[PDB]
Amino acid sequence: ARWFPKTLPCDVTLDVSKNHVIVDCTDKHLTEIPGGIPTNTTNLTLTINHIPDISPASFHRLVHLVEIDFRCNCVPMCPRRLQIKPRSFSGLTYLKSLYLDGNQLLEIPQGLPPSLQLLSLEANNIFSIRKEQLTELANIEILYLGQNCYYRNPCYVSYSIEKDAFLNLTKLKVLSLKDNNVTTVPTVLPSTLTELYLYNNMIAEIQEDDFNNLNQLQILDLSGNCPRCYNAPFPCTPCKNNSPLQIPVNAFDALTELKVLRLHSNSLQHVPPRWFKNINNLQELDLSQNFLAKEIGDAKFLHFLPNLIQLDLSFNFELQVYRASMNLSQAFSSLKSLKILRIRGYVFKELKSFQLSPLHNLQNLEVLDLGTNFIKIANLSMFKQFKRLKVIDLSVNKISPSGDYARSCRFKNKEASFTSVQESCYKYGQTLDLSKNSIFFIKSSDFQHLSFLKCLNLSGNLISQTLNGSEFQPLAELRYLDFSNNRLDLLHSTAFEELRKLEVLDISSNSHYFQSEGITHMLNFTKNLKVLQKLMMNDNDISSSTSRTMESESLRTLEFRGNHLDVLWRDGDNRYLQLFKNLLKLEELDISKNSLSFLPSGVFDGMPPNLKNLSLAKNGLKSFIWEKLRYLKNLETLDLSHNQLTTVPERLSNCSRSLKNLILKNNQIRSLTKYFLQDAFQLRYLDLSSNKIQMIQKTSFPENVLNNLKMLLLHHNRFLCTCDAVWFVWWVQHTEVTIPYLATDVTCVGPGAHKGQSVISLDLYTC
Amino acid sequence: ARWFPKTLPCDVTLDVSKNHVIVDCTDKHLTEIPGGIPTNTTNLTLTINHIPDISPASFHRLVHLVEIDFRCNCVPMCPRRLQIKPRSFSGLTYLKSLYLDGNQLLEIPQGLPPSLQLLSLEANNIFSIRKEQLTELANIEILYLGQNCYYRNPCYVSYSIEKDAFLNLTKLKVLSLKDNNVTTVPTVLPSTLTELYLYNNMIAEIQEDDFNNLNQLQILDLSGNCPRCYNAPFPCTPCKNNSPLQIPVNAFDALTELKVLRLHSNSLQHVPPRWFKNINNLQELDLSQNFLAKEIGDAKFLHFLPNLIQLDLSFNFELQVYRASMNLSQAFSSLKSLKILRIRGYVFKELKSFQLSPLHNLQNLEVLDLGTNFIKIANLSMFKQFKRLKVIDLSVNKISPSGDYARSCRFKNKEASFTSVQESCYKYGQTLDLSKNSIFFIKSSDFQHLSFLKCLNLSGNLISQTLNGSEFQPLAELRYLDFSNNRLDLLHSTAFEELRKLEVLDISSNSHYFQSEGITHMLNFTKNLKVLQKLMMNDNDISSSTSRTMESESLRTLEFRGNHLDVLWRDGDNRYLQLFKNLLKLEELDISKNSLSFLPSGVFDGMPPNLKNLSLAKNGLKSFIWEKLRYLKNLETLDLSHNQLTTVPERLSNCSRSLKNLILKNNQIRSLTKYFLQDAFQLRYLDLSSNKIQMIQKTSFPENVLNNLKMLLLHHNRFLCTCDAVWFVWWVQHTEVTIPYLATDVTCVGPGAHKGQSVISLDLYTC
Ligand SMILES: *[C@@H]1O[C@H](CO)[C@@H](O[C@@H]2O[C@H](CO)[C@@H](O[C@@H]3O[C@H](CO[C@H]4O[C@H](CO)[C@@H](O)[C@H](O)[C@@H]4O)[C@@H](O)[C@H](O)[C@@H]3O)[C@H](O)[C@H]2NC(C)=O)[C@H](O)[C@H]1NC(C)=O
Ligand SMILES: *[C@@H]1O[C@H](CO)[C@@H](O[C@@H]2O[C@H](CO)[C@@H](O[C@@H]3O[C@H](CO[C@H]4O[C@H](CO)[C@@H](O)[C@H](O)[C@@H]4O)[C@@H](O)[C@H](O)[C@@H]3O)[C@H](O)[C@H]2NC(C)=O)[C@H](O)[C@H]1NC(C)=O
Ligand SMILES: *[C@@H]1O[C@H](CO)[C@@H](O[C@@H]2O[C@H](CO)[C@@H](O[C@@H]3O[C@H](CO)[C@@H](O)[C@H](O)[C@@H]3O)[C@H](O)[C@H]2NC(C)=O)[C@H](O)[C@H]1NC(C)=O
Ligand SMILES: *[C@@H]1O[C@H](CO)[C@@H](O[C@@H]2O[C@H](CO)[C@@H](O[C@@H]3O[C@H](CO)[C@@H](O)[C@H](O)[C@@H]3O)[C@H](O)[C@H]2NC(C)=O)[C@H](O)[C@H]1NC(C)=O
Ligand SMILES: *[C@@H]1O[C@H](CO)[C@@H](O[C@@H]2O[C@H](CO)[C@@H](O[C@@H]3O[C@H](CO)[C@@H](O)[C@H](O)[C@@H]3O)[C@H](O)[C@H]2NC(C)=O)[C@H](O)[C@H]1NC(C)=O
Ligand SMILES: *[C@@H]1O[C@H](CO)[C@@H](O[C@@H]2O[C@H](CO)[C@@H](O[C@@H]3O[C@H](CO)[C@@H](O)[C@H](O)[C@@H]3O)[C@H](O)[C@H]2NC(C)=O)[C@H](O)[C@H]1NC(C)=O
Ligand SMILES: *[C@@H]1O[C@H](CO)[C@@H](O[C@@H]2O[C@H](CO)[C@@H](O)[C@H](O)[C@H]2NC(C)=O)[C@H](O)[C@H]1NC(C)=O
Ligand SMILES: *[C@@H]1O[C@H](CO)[C@@H](O[C@@H]2O[C@H](CO)[C@@H](O)[C@H](O)[C@H]2NC(C)=O)[C@H](O)[C@H]1NC(C)=O
Ligand SMILES: *[C@@H]1O[C@H](CO)[C@@H](O[C@@H]2O[C@H](CO)[C@@H](O)[C@H](O)[C@H]2NC(C)=O)[C@H](O)[C@H]1NC(C)=O
Ligand SMILES: *[C@@H]1O[C@H](CO)[C@@H](O[C@@H]2O[C@H](CO)[C@@H](O)[C@H](O)[C@H]2NC(C)=O)[C@H](O)[C@H]1NC(C)=O
Ligand SMILES: *[C@@H]1O[C@H](CO)[C@@H](O[C@@H]2O[C@H](CO)[C@@H](O)[C@H](O)[C@H]2NC(C)=O)[C@H](O)[C@H]1NC(C)=O
Ligand SMILES: *[C@@H]1O[C@H](CO)[C@@H](O[C@@H]2O[C@H](CO)[C@@H](O)[C@H](O)[C@H]2NC(C)=O)[C@H](O)[C@H]1NC(C)=O
Ligand SMILES: *[C@@H]1O[C@H](CO)[C@@H](O[C@@H]2O[C@H](CO)[C@@H](O)[C@H](O)[C@H]2NC(C)=O)[C@H](O)[C@H]1NC(C)=O
Ligand SMILES: *[C@@H]1O[C@H](CO)[C@@H](O)[C@H](O)[C@H]1NC(C)=O
Ligand SMILES: *[C@@H]1O[C@H](CO)[C@@H](O)[C@H](O)[C@H]1NC(C)=O
Ligand SMILES: *[C@@H]1O[C@H](CO)[C@@H](O)[C@H](O)[C@H]1NC(C)=O
Ligand SMILES: *[C@@H]1O[C@H](CO)[C@@H](O)[C@H](O)[C@H]1NC(C)=O
Repeated sequence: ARWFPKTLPCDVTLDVSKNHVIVDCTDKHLTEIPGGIPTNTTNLTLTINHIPDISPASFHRLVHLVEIDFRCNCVPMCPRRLQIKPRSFSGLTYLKSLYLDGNQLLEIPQGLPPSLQLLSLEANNIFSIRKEQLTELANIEILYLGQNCYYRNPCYVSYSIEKDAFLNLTKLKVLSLKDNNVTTVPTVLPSTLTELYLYNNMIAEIQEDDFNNLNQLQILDLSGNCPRCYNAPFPCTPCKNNSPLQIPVNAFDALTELKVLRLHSNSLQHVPPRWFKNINNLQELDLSQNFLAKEIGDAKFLHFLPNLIQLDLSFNFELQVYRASMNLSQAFSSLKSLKILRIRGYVFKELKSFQLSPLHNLQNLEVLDLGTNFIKIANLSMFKQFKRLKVIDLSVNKISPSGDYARSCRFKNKEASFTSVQESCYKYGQTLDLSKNSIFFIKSSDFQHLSFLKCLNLSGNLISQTLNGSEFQPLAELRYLDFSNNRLDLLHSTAFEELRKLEVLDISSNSHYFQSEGITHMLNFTKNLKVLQKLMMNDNDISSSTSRTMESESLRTLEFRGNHLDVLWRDGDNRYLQLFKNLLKLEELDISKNSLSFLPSGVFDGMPPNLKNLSLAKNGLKSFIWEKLRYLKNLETLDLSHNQLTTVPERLSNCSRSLKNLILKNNQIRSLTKYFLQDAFQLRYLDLSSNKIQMIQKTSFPENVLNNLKMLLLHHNRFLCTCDAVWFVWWVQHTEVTIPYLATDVTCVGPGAHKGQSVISLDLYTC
Repeated sequence: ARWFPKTLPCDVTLDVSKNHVIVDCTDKHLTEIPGGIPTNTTNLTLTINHIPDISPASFHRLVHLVEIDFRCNCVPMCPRRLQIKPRSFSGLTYLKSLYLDGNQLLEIPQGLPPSLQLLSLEANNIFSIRKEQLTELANIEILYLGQNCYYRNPCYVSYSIEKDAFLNLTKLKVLSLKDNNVTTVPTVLPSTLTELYLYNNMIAEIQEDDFNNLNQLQILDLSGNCPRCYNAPFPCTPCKNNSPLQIPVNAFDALTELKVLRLHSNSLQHVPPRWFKNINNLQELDLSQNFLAKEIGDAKFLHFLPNLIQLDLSFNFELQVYRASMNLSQAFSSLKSLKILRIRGYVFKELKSFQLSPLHNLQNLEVLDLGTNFIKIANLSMFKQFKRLKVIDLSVNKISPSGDYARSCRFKNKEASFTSVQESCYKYGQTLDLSKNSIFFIKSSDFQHLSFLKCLNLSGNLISQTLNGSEFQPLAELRYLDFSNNRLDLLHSTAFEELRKLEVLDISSNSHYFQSEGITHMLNFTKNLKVLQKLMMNDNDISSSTSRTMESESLRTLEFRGNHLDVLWRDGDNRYLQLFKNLLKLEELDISKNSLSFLPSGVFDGMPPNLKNLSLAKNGLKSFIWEKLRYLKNLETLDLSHNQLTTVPERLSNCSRSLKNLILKNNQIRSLTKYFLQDAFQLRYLDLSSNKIQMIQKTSFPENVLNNLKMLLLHHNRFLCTCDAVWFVWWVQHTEVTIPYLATDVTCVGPGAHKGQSVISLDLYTC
């Protein structure tokens, strides 16, 4: 509630349906908590700042607070550790969540309210755990005590937990003890635990009664214990004699609701089937970064996982061993519900069709990861049986053509699963990611029996070929093709002619052949592509073009950034003025970073009629004309950021009748016209931040136009706060226009003592 | 003769034994020829400048000139073409050589003296050749008329040569017609020709009487005629139907003294043995960039080349064809005198031992080039039979470990053979250049049967390994090892321990594992290397080191540039002060680009006692102490160029008693001490160029010290030419100290009209 604030430099978000008020003071360099904080707020954000300590009077009048964040308030360049006065949190009866990460605390704070449900104490100096200060946390549910003693934040003392310290926490559900130098599992954990995170510790042995009472556990993590330290870019200590993490056969017996089990980087050598005897509902299993190269050939334990969804076996290669072929056990056919399989780091020479026979009967298999394996010989025709597969990974391996602040400072989710990189080519269907491979020329015979491929990635292969319309012949149903970081010779206009169903084409980073001058550059090759929608050819350094115009009856998006359009539009050269005129359906243009010092008169007349998104960022426009914008009758998102413009148009209404997203970020504008926004009711977005503007007059910024503006930025510039802008001073602190960084970035240059003064916090009584 | 010049801005070199005086005015921006040119000079250099034309009075008083250079005086940003007045060269009776390249001349200049022997007319607009203006050149010997009409300098007209134009040039020996758009060989060439250069032309057919009278010819070039235009980064026009260069069988019949024959890039398909029937003394043969992939398997023509020395067969791959193996004909055994063989661009999958059987009996074979072939499988043990070989090339191909201005503006030599890149590893003996390969880990078994290798290059392989002293076991006689552009983990001090005879070790560009902090960095691994002489570990970004000191009893050169020595020598950290103290035999140090803002007191005490070459360039030394140089009793080549120093030492004699090569290039020094060079008789080299110095006093630059100075640089700085430096003005134009760029780079800032005035050309009479 309270809606209208007074001088708070933090953003305020209101949710009437959820009855939640959010105050975000992230990255504000506040030495102390500002005054005037509303009593109706619920979430308080107090991240990285210069707060010396916490006083009980800080939250004296705040009783509706349910979330307090204090993450990374002092990262070890920082003063002494934060001190918490006694009874500093007892007044918050409605508190439910509290974050105290990165505060260099020595002991667990006391006096916490009994209504607390979440507590985070990561990146602290708490290496001792006793029941006395845990008695007050009898109603807690989620506890985060990780990252207290490890290589980044050392304490030189092993973690000490007294007996039955967590036993009385009946409401505990999630416990995290990662990177805490823990040696022994803290028995006895409460029976209501669901997620246990003991990874990245120094645990060497597991007792048979360690998880005897945990029956509702769902997520168990035991990574980093006795890890594989070979070629490790971080300080890790192998266990002795290379010994593996000793886990008894009858260890996971009481676990019946377990769903996620992570054993990554444990130096394991054998996986007994007795482990998975009781856990029948296991879904995700991680066994990466181990020494299970021989176990994969046997994989006897896979017979007890009928409901497995994810299986990770990455980076299990043997030292000084180069396998001739991948040895997949026949027990892999028992994974009926398997969906994702990763066999990276299993470096081997040749991949054959019969080696993937166990995976032929997996109906639910979607993702098959095989990258980073240095596969030399691989017949691509063997993938014709994997039509149901969604993503096939053929990454940095060497397949060739066939011959004849800290972590806790952000990410409030804390313990979260590894989110897979969702590439733009996955949504189009079947994907064959052949990027960064040893393919140097394309043959139509290699891609045979692959008519079902809806996507193909060939970035980084460094292919030097002159396509003429016969290489991608079998790829009849291909819709997305990536050809970035290659050497494409556009000597013929029939390139990509046989790709009848192609929609998105990427030929970026092909600067090699485009940099040469005098050779033919057929830029009209898009005419044959009937259903092409997006074309990305940026960072190509295109300086000359044999074709006068580019023709495409369906192209909608064209990226032409990082090229040389100044030479194409050189003074006295009108050949390439109407280069984009024939693109009838084009709606978005990205001609940026083209070293365009000036725009010759006539380019706007040659622009496509349906242009809607024009960008000219980082171009260095010394003088950009404005009267020529009348030709574009559909422009709505003109962008001129990071340019060297110096004059705004006399009347924006006379220039464009549909512009609504004007952007002039990081420009050099000292003053605006006296009728800059006169009768321009169609505008909704305006940006003038990072400029050299001095003052704004009333006649240039009418309130009628400003009422409908969704966003307006005037921060990080050189405004002068004298008695000549009393109207601006009154309006900036009395309007509802969303102006971000109104009290943190925009300051006053002068005069004199007014250096660094907040404009919204200005009151010139003598004016 | 004449020894002492007056105001010439060109360097003068005297050779009394050869009676030759050399005047070099290269890159001087002289609008007109300067006055006071000596009449005794012999070689005149008048390269790229702003000379409008040539007048007969330019060489009126010069009669001893024997060489005039006018290369690239107007490169097409340039005014109208250079005009030569009639009878502008008839007064030079002793002229023998004349260069007129890059002058945009339309016709051959007339009035040349009959004593001329060399004439260069490259990069001109002369596309017509007639006997009338060639009559005056009856005594010429070397003619250069190439680069007159091609893609860089087009003329849109085919070259026209009248019948028997060169017939009467009886003294002609070398003729060049490269890149001249020539269609037909200009019959009839004189019988005294020795070198003919008709390459890079549009010749489509060769007549049987084309070389009927050439019996003394030695070098013949026919490249570029009907070239292989596939993947060509330059504008080339394939001949029709791909047709090859039609050469009759009885074409090279009259040639008996021919030694070099170049047929590179001719689209040849078959090489009949009839061509080499008469030429028995052929030494170098070039057949690269052709379609002779099938001919290599036959190679029937190789039986007629018993004295062949060089054979080039690079880039003869077939389009859309990936050969399974290299097919070398058995006729290669007939090349008894073969020394260099290049089989690049013959892309094939696997290389076997039996495929190199024809080369097993070549006793004189030294270089075997096989790079850029994409070889996948290659057993390195098959090279044990090639012990007599000097260089073995295993370049960018994908071998993996075994499994289980213009051109004429410079280069006065003009037509010169392609000089092979002499790498630093060739002088040490047998070389196995395995750079840029697909090797990702090193095994001792792979390098078996290779004990004869004296050099090994492994740069760019990107190997991530933690060597412990067992990988390079069979390489007992290795003396040079290159490990640049890799990922070396120095977790053990026993690395490279088994390389008992290693002398030079290069571990540069290994920044990956050295950038990480907290892991062990054993920098004392050089202790085991008993005979190590040079160690290059630059560009490694070394910021921490587990070892306190580096020990080596034989190391002499150490390159430590592009690292992080500021953190190692951080204030309050004296652990790594004596890092190089134990290097007793060290004599050269290259600690540069280390971001050293300042040198902590004590590093000079920890320097090796035998240090002789210290470099601190591009370090940013804000304040470099000088009194500590007394510790180094053997310093002679101190370098502080490209630094941010601001004060010179009070007395250089008190600082160092042996410094003789002080360098302070690109520094920021405004003034020198009044006793900078007092009693410093041991100095021989001094550099203060590119500084902000204002004036030099007499008491700081005594003539006694300046007499023995070999070189002294004071150019490109901010000297002030007022009446306060009359002694400097008198001395700079009255001393014999070698000061380069005395009249071209060093100018006067002021005062007023004295902007840009030459210091050596100053005469203040009013002073
Ligand atoms: C202001 O503070 C409030 C508390 O003081 C915040 O309310 C919290 O909002 C989160 C959601 O953002 C709730 O989390 C719930 O989690 C359960 C369990 O899901 C678990 O598993 C999923 C994966 O399947 C995982 O993503 C979750 O993080 C959990 O680990 C869900 O079923 C719920 O739908 C919900 O996501 C908290 O319970 C809730 N706290 C309280 C006390 O209600 C609020 O988000 C804050 N607002 C801002 C803007 O920061
Ligand atoms: C000043 O001008 C003088 C002429 O006006 C220059 O004298 C010339 O010097 C060059 C050497 O630099 C002489 O070239 C001779 O070439 C023959 C033939 O060798 C040929 O083959 C070799 C490869 O084996 C090749 O490198 C050569 O270039 C030749 O193609 C050699 O046998 C000789 O030793 C010598 O190298 C000229 O003959 C000579 N000209 C005259 C008229 O004597 C002088 O070099 C100029 N000085 C400067 C500093 O520019
Ligand atoms: C995680 O906990 C273990 C507990 O053992 C820590 O190991 C201990 O580390 C300290 C600090 O390096 C060692 O103290 C050392 O003692 C030697 C004398 O023996 C002294 O010369 C050193 O200067 C140092 O004070 C201690 O010995 C060692 N414990 C054992 C059993 O070896 C480890 O450091 C902790 N990890 C982190 C990141 O804090
Ligand atoms: C085809 O495969 C290539 C290589 O596998 C993909 O290129 C890679 O794409 C990812 C995601 O866009 C890039 O990651 C990003 O890197 C930047 C730094 O450049 C970082 O700031 C981002 O946060 C993100 O991590 C990755 O750099 C890029 N690799 C290269 C060499 O460009 C490409 O996206 C694939 N194409 C399709 C259509 O899937
Ligand atoms: C090397 O010599 C050949 C000699 O044939 C040159 O080919 C000629 O090039 C000119 C200029 O491009 C061509 O003239 C053209 O004529 C057409 C009408 O046919 C006109 O529309 C063009 O605007 C142009 O004026 C000429 O036809 C052509 N000769 C032949 C037989 O095709 C070639 O240009 C020369 N190369 C260089 C680098 O100068
Ligand atoms: C081992 O093999 C590698 C690669 O074959 C050699 O590196 C290459 O060395 C050459 C000659 O020093 C470099 O050429 C130079 O390039 C610079 C530009 O970087 C240019 O300014 C010079 O004029 C010259 O052309 C080449 O760049 C370099 N390649 C790489 C990737 O670094 C290496 O020298 C070999 N080592 C030994 C001991 O022979
Ligand atoms: C694939 O892995 C399996 C399991 O490790 C291998 O089968 C074992 O092979 C060894 C060596 O011959 C025998 O001693 C074992 O008795 C075999 N066990 C079983 C269950 O068969 C198999 O040889 C591997 N195949 C390849 C090609 O490496
Ligand atoms: C990759 O596998 C496919 C199919 O298994 C091979 O295609 C065969 O090609 C030959 C010659 O073109 C035909 O005679 C066969 O009938 C094809 N097989 C089938 C099942 O139709 C292809 O040759 C393999 N690639 C390589 C390099 O061996
Ligand atoms: C596209 O390029 C391919 C590759 O050169 C052409 O295929 C060749 O065509 C020629 C002329 O008909 C034949 O002599 C070759 O035998 C063909 N090679 C192969 C491997 O088939 C193809 O004709 C070109 N297509 C177009 C339309 O230019
Ligand atoms: C793309 O434009 C080029 C010209 O820039 C077109 O090439 C011309 O094609 C016609 C028709 O065969 C020829 O008569 C001309 O001689 C060609 N000119 C050049 C310079 O090659 C090409 O056809 C166009 N392609 C498309 C698909 O429109
Ligand atoms: C290596 O090259 C030789 C010469 O081209 C090949 O020998 C020819 O092979 C063809 C095809 O079998 C025959 O028609 C010719 O009669 C052969 N000529 C001679 C002189 O033998 C040979 O087959 C090639 N070998 C390989 C492995 O490619
Ligand atoms: C590369 O060639 C060498 C020699 O030709 C092979 O060395 C053989 O190795 C086996 C097993 O170690 C021995 O039984 C043989 O006696 C060796 N040959 C000789 C001549 O001594 C080596 O195996 C080959 N590499 C590969 C990958 O096959
Ligand atoms: C290089 O220096 C390291 C120390 O920085 C040496 O390692 C020590 O070796 C001794 C002898 O075995 C051990 O007692 C120490 O515990 C080691 N210290 C560490 C930190 O590992 C190493 O031996 C030196 N190597 C050489 C060749 O002198
Ligand atoms: C124009 O591009 C911007 C880029 O952020 C996008 O937000 C906007 O929706 C686009 N407008 C149209 C009409 O596509
Ligand atoms: C500017 O706008 C006014 C008012 O609509 C109009 O009268 C005038 O013609 C316009 N001028 C230009 C150059 O568009
Ligand atoms: C010191 O290094 C320079 C680098 O050019 C070299 O010229 C000089 O000979 C070296 N001096 C000694 C004594 O090696
Ligand atoms: C400087 O040199 C003079 C003369 O040799 C000597 O007397 C004096 O002690 C020296 N001072 C220093 C600091 O070296």
